[PDB]
Order: sequence, then structure tokens, then C-alpha cells
Amino acid sequence: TSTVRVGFDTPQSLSPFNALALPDYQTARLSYDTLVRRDAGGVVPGLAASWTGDAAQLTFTIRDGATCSDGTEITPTVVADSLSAFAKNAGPSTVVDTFGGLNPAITADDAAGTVMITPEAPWADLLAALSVASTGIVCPAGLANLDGLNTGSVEGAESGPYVLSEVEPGVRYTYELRDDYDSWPEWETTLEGEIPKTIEYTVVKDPSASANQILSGQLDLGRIMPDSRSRFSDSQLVSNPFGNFYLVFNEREGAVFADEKNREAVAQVLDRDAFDQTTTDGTGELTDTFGSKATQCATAAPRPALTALDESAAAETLAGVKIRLLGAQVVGAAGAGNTYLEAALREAGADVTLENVDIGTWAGRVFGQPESYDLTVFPDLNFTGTLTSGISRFTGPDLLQNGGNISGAVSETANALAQQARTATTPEQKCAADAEAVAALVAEHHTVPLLVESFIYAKRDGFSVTMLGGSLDDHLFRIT
Ligand SMILES: NNC(=O)c1ccc(O)cc1
Repeated sequence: TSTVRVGFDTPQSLSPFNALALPDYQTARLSYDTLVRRDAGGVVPGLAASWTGDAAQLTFTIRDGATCSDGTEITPTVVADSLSAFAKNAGPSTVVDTFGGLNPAITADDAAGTVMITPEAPWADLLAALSVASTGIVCPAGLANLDGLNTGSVEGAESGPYVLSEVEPGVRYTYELRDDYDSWPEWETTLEGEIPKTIEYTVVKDPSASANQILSGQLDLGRIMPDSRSRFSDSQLVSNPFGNFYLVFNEREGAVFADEKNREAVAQVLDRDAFDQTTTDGTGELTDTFGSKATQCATAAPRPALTALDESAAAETLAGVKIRLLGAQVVGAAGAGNTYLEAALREAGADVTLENVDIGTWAGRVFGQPESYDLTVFPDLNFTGTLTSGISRFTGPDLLQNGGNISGAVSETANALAQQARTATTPEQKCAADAEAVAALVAEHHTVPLLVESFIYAKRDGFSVTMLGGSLDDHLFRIT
């Protein structure tokens, strides 16, 4: 057999530029190629053979024999056109995350074979950001039709190994391997087995449905909730550390969590052990910061001072307070963590409405309609492997003003600390700024850092799956 059938969530977009949720990145990974790719000890050559520079400026030398699905030579102008189109068309949040601002300098040179990126101020995260599927290269046929990229394949747009051949919206996305592609990344790791010719990315509505369809052979790979583990042999399971979870409040003037006393009361109600039990059942790990111990600066001083549980004080504060609680269904099986949080808030006398929605709908709400909810457990994908990703959700200009500040938080201290992380002379001054920024954001009740989850793949005999270098959107499927 040459086909793999993979369980996944419904995409909200098949355009790299509009990618916000994991399924969007999963599809973008098959159809488009990024300049660099994740492997152990950092980043590996992909569509760029090598690069030079630092936080203030990077120069990528593009690789030879790189082709689009029509035949266009992938040249410096093709890449710079793609990366410019990304900078202009992607969500403000993911652009400032990639470039430290909305107006990077991007300039090709077909003679030199170079693509030069000059962020409007130094941005360390730029290199790691260009490993992320959403920065995958869109060939000229794709730039001609951006509305087309959203719903599936526009002939010749693909820089990547697969073309989406059949689409059944919200059901199945059938990918076929292109015969004219040997532009694989320069992996240091050796993978056992063969690149699948077909990938059937198959929407599962539910974790129970995921498990059943591995067990009955309707699926070859698929995500399992921790409760389903015992249905499988240890050999059928591949567990990786994945999303890092933390609270995000709507802190805008007139909203209930504009008032810090209300945010503190939520912190006083959220038992982090109980939240971990409901969400991961002990397959995950608690974290006081925006990442795991593998995250750059995540062990540097200072550690945040978390608000202690105080259910009595919280009951006085939240009596009849109206809370629009938005929940992603990845936060525990069918959003069980969001259910726990609603119940802890209701127990404190709050008038809580929970909307538990699929990851695609959740992402559209958080990034498109920020004023439409009060509180969410944010399941972050820390692509860049730094604390910067998380700090950006709470600092700088509001998302409403084309910034990355999802919450609309105004922390003077954290804003200034985000600025000194950028001016930092050394890695150590950078970690001290990042660490102090997280401590400040926790001390002022802008967030509660919760946990790092485990992504558990359950698989059938003859199928492997690998995640290299702590990567999140680069699931390496193989037939064995
Ligand atoms: N935006 N966040 C996501 O798309 C996401 C999806 C699944 C996770 O297990 C974690 C994060």
C-alpha cells in the first residue's frame, strides 16, 4: 500500500496566508515548502540551502532544482513575492510574530541566488518563524488567486511535495505525491520507511470517533484522547509534547476583565492540578511560563509568582458577573478543560456562558472577533521555541489596530520589557527580559500559565509518524 489515512480537525483555511489553527498548518505543510525545517538542535535547510545573519537581518540562499507544480523555477523573486504576499495578506498577529512588525524589507537577487529579509527592528524569532507551514512558498499561480487558495488547489501554486486532488469540504482532503519533486529538506535525522504517495486527511468530529476508526481500520493514524490509551498496545502510540496552554482575557475598556480584580478572581478559582487532571489526565506537564523546559529562557530567573487558590474571595468578587467563556475542543477531550473552568466560575456565583467549538471556529473567533468573548483557555503552538510568542499575545498594539495583542491588555511593565528583549546585547539579557515580562503578565493577572499537553497519535501496523526537533505542524508520516 502507498496510501495513509490521517485523522485531523476541520481546516478553517487551506491558504497558508489565512492559517490560524493546526489543521490549516497540516494541509499547508503538504502543499507548500518553507525556507527552513525543524530538526534536533534547531533548524535544517529546506527550500533555502543556507543562510547568514542574525536578529537584525537574514539572507537566504535559495536551492537549485526547486520547481512549482506547473514548472516555474523557484527563484529569489518567487520566494520574496510569496513572503511579501504573506506579510501583506496574513493576519496581523502571525505577521508581527514572523517579522516583529508589519513592514519587513524583502528583496530578491536572481544573480546572487539570495533572498534578503530586514525586519524594521531586530527580531530573533524570524529564522524559526520561517520553518512554520504558513510561511510555505506560494508560486505565481497562487498569488493570482488568493480567494482560491482558501478552499483548495489553484493549479501550479504548490511549491511542496503534494497537490490536493480531491476535496470533500469538512470531510476528506486527498493529497497526491507529485512525480517532479525531489526538493526534500536536508534532514540530519534518518527516517525509516517510504514517503506516502496519497495522504487522505480525514475529518474526525470527535476523539471517541478517532479511536474507533483506528480500531476498525477506517483510519491508519489519528489523534487519541488520554482516556482511549488503554484500548491500544504501547507500540500503536506516539506521544509528543505539543501545545502550551494559558488564559487569555478580553481586557478592553467596558469588558468585565478590564478590571484586574475580576481577572485575579478567575486565577483564585482555577485549580491547576484539577485543570491538568480533566485536560491531560497526567499525560501533560504543568508550566508557569509560555512553554516547556525545552523552550528558550523558560528556566531563567525569575519564576512567576502564581495567585493561590481562594474560592471564598472569588465568590464575593464574581457574584453575578457575566462571562462569555470561549473554549477550543482541543483543551481536553471535546473541550473538557473548558467545562472544568466554566464549573469553577459557576461555583463562584458567576453568570457563565460556555461556547465549546472546534479549533477552526475557535481560531476565527479569537483572531477575527476579539470583542466576541471575555475569557478563553488559549492552546498556543510555540513554533519559534521562545517565550516571545506568548508575550506578544499581551503586549504592543491591539489586534484591532493590526497588532498582535489578542487580549487588548495594557501592561506598562510588560510593554517595556518586550522592548528591552529586542534591544538585548546578549542571550542572557534577552532571557531576563522575557522571564521578567512573563512574571509581570502573571503578577498583573493578564494570564495564568497552565500546562504543556501531549499530542497522542494512535496508529495501525505498517504506519509510522515522527515529530522532529519539538516541531508542531510537521507530522512525518511513513509506510513501513
Ligand atoms: N491554535 N492552536 C491550535 O490550532 C492548536 C490545535 C491543537 C492543539 O493541540 C493545540 C493548538
